[PDB]
Amino acid sequence: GAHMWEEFETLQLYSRKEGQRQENKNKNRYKNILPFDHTRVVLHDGDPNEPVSDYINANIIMPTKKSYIATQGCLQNTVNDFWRMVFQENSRVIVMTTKEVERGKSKCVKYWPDEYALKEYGVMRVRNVKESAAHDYTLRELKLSKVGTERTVWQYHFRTWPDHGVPSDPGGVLDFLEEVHHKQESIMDAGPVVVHCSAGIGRTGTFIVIDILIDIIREKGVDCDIDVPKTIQMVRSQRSGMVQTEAQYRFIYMAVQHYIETL
Repeated sequence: GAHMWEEFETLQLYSRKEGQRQENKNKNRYKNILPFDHTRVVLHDGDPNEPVSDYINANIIMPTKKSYIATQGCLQNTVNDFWRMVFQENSRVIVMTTKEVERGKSKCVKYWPDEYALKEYGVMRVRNVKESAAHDYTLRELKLSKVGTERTVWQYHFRTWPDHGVPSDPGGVLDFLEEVHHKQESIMDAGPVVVHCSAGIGRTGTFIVIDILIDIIREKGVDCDIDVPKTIQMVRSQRSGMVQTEAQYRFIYMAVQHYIETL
């Protein structure tokens, strides 16, 4: 049941106070794309010299088992906070859906070391022990520990998303999601899968909604009830505006239809 019955325009509020505070202004990539308070990731154990050390522009997405953190690409001044998030939440898989720079605009500040290098990002130590190139993505095997605890964090960095619109077919996204799914399931009690793009809502929302629907089909089979608008509204209750364009909406149905056809 991956048929489109409703048009995107039918898809059409909760507090965002923390994101709005003056102390947090420079932690947002876009002035008006902010995390809801009720699902934001709250960062603990911050530097006690910092009056505000609990904020990152990120939300937990729980499909309503696997959960996600939807976030923006790092800014130079949020790279440390991003690694505090990944550590604290026990995340073991990161899905990066952008290049660092697209059409000459930054979309994410490099927050991982080169292959066979290590860097410390604030209190977090990150070692890149191996990269693997695939046609549609690079996988980086990262080892994360707290400088004062090591665990492997696998970063799947999608390569092939066009700088304009969406991929004209979903094969690359589905191969990538399938590897993500198996890696997450390979790691006992891994935490939420981190997904990001520039703002953390368009590409990030498209990937998370496709993964959620594909996971339903895993549990329930190809004839299960699917409701894409309801699933989008459900994720939108947890971070504002997820799935931004009509092309991304049509791409979601195309991807789930192709997934069904592999079964």
